[PDB]
Parts: sequence; C-alpha cells; structure tokens
Amino acid sequence: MENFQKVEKIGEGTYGVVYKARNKLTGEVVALKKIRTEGVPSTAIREISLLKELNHPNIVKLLDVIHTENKLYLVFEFLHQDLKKFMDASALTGIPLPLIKSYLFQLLQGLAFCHSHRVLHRDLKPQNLLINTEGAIKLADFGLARAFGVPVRTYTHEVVTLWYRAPEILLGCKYYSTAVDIWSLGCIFAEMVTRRALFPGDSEIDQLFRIFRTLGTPDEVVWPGVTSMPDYKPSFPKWARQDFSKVVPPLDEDGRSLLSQMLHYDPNKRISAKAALAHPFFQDVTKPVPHLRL
Ligand SMILES: NC(=O)c1cc([N+](=O)[O-])c(NCCCO)cc1NCc1cccnc1
Repeated sequence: MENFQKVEKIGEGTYGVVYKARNKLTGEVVALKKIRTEGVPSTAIREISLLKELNHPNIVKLLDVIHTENKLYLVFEFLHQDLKKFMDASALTGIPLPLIKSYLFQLLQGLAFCHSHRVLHRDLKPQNLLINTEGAIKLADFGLARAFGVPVRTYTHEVVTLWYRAPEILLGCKYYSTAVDIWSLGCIFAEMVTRRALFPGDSEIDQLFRIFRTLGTPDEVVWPGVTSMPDYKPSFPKWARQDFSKVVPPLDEDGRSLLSQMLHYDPNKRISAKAALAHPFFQDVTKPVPHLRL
C-alpha cells in the first residue's frame, strides 16, 4: 500500500476483499475494502463520495474514497466484531434481552438518520452490523447498493444471502423504499431472540415461500397491489398465517407487537425507524456492556 500496511484479511465482502490495515502516517487502524471491474463508473464515485458526509454514531464512518491507479478503495472506521460472529458466540446462552433491545434501538436510530437523509442500505444482514466493547453497534455499507448498482455476487463466486430480503424485492419491484431496511432489521431482531434465522431461504422462491408459510400468502386485502407485482404468480400456494407467539417464542407482547409492525407485507404499512423508536418495547431500554472476547 502507498500509505497502508495490511494487518490481516478480514474477509471477502459482497464487493471485494477487505483488509484490516494501519495508516502508516496517522497510525490509525482501519478497514480497507478493495472494490471490484474495468473502469470504475464516475457516477459511483460521486455517489460514494457523498456518503463521506453521512456521519452518525450508529453508522460505520466512511473515512475515504480512494480512486487511484483506476482502482477503487473504501476506507472505513474499524470495529472488532460483527453481529453474525457475536450471535454464533452467544448461541448456547443467547444474547440477553437488555442487549438485544439496546442493539435494536441503536440500529433503528442509525436507520432513522440514514432514511431522513434519503440513504437506504438495501442489504442489511448480521455480518453488516458491527459491534465494539462499549456496547455500541453500527450499520456498515449504507448507500453502497444504490451507488454501485446491482449487487450480483462478491468476487469469489460466494452465494448471496437472501434471508433478509423484503418480499417486495423478491416479487420483482424495481423501486426500493426505506421499508426494505425495516424488514431486514425485523428479521435480524427475530434471529437474535430465537437464535435461529427467521427465513433461511436457499433460493429466491424458497425465500419467498418460507415468508409465505409463516406470515401467510399475501393478498390484496393485506397488501393492495401485490397481485400486480412483476414476479407475482396466481399459482403461488396459499398458506395461512401463523401466530407470532409461535414464531419468536418467548419474546413478550411488546416485542412481538414491534416485530409484527416491522414485518408487515405492505411496505407502506411497515413501521418507520422513527416510529419504531417510540414503540413501548423501548420503554425500559438501557445500554449494557457485551461480553466480547477478541
Ligand atoms: N469496518 C470494519 O471493521 C469491518 C469491515 C468489513 N467489511 O467487509 O468492510 C467487515 N467484513 C465482515 C466480514 C466478517 O469477517 C468486518 C469489519 N469489522 C468486523 C470484524 C473485524 C475483524 C474480524 N472480523 C470482523
């Protein structure tokens, strides 16, 4: 690196390889993502650059956008662990409710900020939620999906996770709204509670049908306009809705109520991040210290 010294390979993101690196001058430790293919669109450059101004305590700071040697690198603030790893580490005992609540509350504040600035994530997942020893959790990769357009894959033929995708995306809607992020966060909230993914689909249709089997096959009553969606088929099986008491036991009624509002089929009926912050579920929210082993 011209100014960095790769510490280690953090992993293989959806856009490219990511390294933990140290700025040789400032000495700061950061996450360096090499972006994937042969030109680097200027449209993307301007858009990404805009994200450098999107600063909030629950949003991973984009420190720099480096377009040199016709290559694109994104420099982000570094956090030591992601929520997917934390959940696996907490699988035996489960993340305590107070911490689940603190994290959900912080993530909603982050979404409320991004959404008020007209920035969507579009691909939220546990691996994109980073945590530190102080009890903070931050959203990573906000705005990259729109700026870089179609995702497709990573760069090493890795399989795209569909588990957190909103039904309107699965049904072929071409215009995303802030609601897609609320849906993904609801799926993550449920996973923290039960310690099992809510809708672990292994294909686009399996993803959609897992959603239908749990929440009921949507119709014009609960989702006006659904039968006119691009990929909707009248031949979809019609499953009856299950009770939330069976979907996220043993979450209390405040929790089930909030989750039900984050998983409404109609994106327009889905609760906003701002409104969710006011839900009675957060009446007793606090900020616990997580047991993090680094
Ligand atoms: N900004 C960051 O700090 C960061 C960035 C990305 N990324 O993709 O830009 C990332 N990839 C998620 C892959 C998980 O291995 C993980 C990060 N930190 C959490 C972490 C740090 C060290 C080891 N395991 C997890």
